[PDB]
Amino acid sequence: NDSILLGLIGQGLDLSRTPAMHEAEGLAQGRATVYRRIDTLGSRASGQDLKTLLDAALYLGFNGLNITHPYKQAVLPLLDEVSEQATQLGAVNTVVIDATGHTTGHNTDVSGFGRGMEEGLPNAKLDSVVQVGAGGVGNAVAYALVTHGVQKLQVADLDTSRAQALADVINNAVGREAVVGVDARGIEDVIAAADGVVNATPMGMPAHPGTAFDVSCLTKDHWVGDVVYMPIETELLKAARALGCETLDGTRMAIHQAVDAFRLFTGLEPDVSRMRETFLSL
Amino acid sequence: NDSILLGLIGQGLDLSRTPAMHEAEGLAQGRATVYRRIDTLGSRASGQDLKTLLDAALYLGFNGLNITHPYKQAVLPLLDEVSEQATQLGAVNTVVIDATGHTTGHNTDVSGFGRGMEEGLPNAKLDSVVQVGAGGVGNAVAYALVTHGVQKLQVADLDTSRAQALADVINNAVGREAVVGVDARGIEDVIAAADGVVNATPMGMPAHPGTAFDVSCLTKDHWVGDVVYMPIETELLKAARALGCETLDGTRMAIHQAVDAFRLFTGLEPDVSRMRETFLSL
Ligand SMILES: NC(=O)c1ccc[n+]([C@@H]2O[C@H](COP(=O)([O-])OP(=O)(O)OC[C@H]3O[C@@H](n4cnc5c(N)ncnc54)[C@H](O)[C@@H]3O)[C@@H](O)[C@H]2O)c1
Ligand SMILES: NC(=O)c1ccc[n+]([C@@H]2O[C@H](COP(=O)([O-])OP(=O)(O)OC[C@H]3O[C@@H](n4cnc5c(N)ncnc54)[C@H](O)[C@@H]3O)[C@@H](O)[C@H]2O)c1
Repeated sequence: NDSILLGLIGQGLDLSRTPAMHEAEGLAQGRATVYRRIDTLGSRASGQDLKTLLDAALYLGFNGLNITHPYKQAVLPLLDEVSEQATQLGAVNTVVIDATGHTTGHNTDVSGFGRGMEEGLPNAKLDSVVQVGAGGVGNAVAYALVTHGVQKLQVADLDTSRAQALADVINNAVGREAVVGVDARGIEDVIAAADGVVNATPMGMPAHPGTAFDVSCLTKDHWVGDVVYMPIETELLKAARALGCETLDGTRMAIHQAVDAFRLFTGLEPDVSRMRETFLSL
Repeated sequence: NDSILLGLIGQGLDLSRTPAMHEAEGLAQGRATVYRRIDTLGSRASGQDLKTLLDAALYLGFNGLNITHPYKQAVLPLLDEVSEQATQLGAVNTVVIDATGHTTGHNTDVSGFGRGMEEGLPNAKLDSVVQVGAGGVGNAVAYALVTHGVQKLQVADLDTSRAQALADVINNAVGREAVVGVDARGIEDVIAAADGVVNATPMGMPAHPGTAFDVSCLTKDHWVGDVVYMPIETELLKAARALGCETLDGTRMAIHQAVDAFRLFTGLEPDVSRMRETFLSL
């Protein structure tokens, strides 16, 4: 029944649903919980280096942090220890801070997305999958996919440097040639031949309306995932549903990254349904 | 219903009752509240300067701090603004942090002790009072006394430099010669002639058993106060009670400094009875 102190270091955090999820679940477990935005574009932490903010959290009794863009790679060398998976991906989103200020990095984007696939696509065929988008979120998603039984993942990005760098990182992490960079041009025919496809681009968001590829390449037998969670039903997922495809919406990763982080931070077993209800209520 | 984040910068804080008081009252008002020790002898904040710790609180979203020994004077020049009373005493125990990291210093030791006198000694005669002890707590107590209608306060300390420096500070703060330093040797006869006496020394504590002066100098007509709050009934207050004297125990200031700080930090009206019950429960 000791109180819990957490925060998120990142940029442009006002609309994040992560603080609310953690504050509600700590309270539901009888533990007063504060989860603060630490926004380097905002009114308190502007102009401060990542190491200053991390050090501050240590000194003033935080039990953990999340880390988001543009800090998930930069944070690694600052930490005392880093999980195998976070090390091999080269990205940390969760920092557990023990009673002395010792830090351990983890990656709950990877574990989160993996859990979403178990929960939402238990019967999906995983032999051949396409992922469109090789940014930050895409890096974690690809890792999750190929450690969760995807045999061959083809990753396309408008920026070829990003897709190949992704492939190299993941293949090293898993010890086999699981991932292949492919061209974005003509991606539809690649998708058509695969078992499933995941959008890991901004397409579908209000400010990026549409889809990353022509949905006419989908068939009823495909499964389709999307990282975008606002709106939950993206134009891509609506097209997929219209055909009868199984779909994996973006709220599953979003919720599970927080479930997994709360467990890491506190040692408590989070209630997934309550954290899901918090998320959807915002 | 925004969560509240507070802490205490000081040394040797494990047994402080202040965190528990604030965490309980925030929760009773429907506001998840974390109040962290920031102990420069402890496992997280050792070796760090006061300015580093204050800055850290700003960056990571604290709504306020308390400040205790040896930092209540040192903190003043670090703050953006300081209350009249805290300025004139030269000591701050409460720092309100607004939404940008702007800081205002206050002194709730002074307001606390004053409120205790109103609550616990409403009918006391205040023409002539003696205070034994001119350290930190004594400085706040003396200020409270002479702004709350004490005409002449005689302050004794084994260290004469401390009693005279106190007198000079307070007399400047209040604009009259309210306080006079007197010798500790022979203080009993000075007490005997006065209306009331306040112990502001460590005497009475478990590790400092006894009294700061011979209690035989007391009469039934005196009132007697003590800053020591463990034990609540000090040897001094037991002697005073034996004669039928009105007494002011040290828990009143301790509780009220926290009541007044919580009001400052949050804008909420604290429930004195609940914060008193938290204090006594520890
Ligand atoms: N569900 C969640 O938990 C969660 C969390 C954070 C972000 N997101 C979502 O993930 C999206 C991606 O985030 P990110 O941080 O990796 O963004 P990013 O901008 O770093 O990466 C997106 C990648 O998509 C590529 N891309 C864009 N359009 C493309 C197209 N038509 N074809 C192929 N590649 C294309 C870009 O070149 C870029 O490399 C965000 O826009 C947001 O909607 C979801
Ligand atoms: N009620 C509260 O809210 C509260 C809060 C903090 C501390 N305290 C109590 O206040 C006490 C004093 O704290 P402080 O920080 O000012 O301590 P301090 O040690 O800075 O000052 C105490 C002063 O007492 C003087 N003194 C000691 N014995 C004396 C004697 N026999 N005659 C005359 N002077 C004597 C010392 O020379 C010293 O200047 C603490 O020991 C603690 O019990 C109470």
